[PDB]
Amino acid sequence: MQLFVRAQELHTFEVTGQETVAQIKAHVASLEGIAPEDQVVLLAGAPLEDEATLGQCGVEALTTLEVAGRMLGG
Repeated sequence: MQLFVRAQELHTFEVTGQETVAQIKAHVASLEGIAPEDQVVLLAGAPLEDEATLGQCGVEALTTLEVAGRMLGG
């Protein structure tokens, strides 16, 4: 299950399907050296919930999710 995640740099990710949005954040956060707390994932613009999986979001492969800075934490 290979899909694209558009950060400041475009990256590609092979995901488990039961991959959470928090895991998507963690993957791209490790690449960019940033915090998964300092970002949110948008399915074609739609704000995906951290604890929800890609299956629960209803997103498949060959899709482009985008990372925006709308978060920090507390």
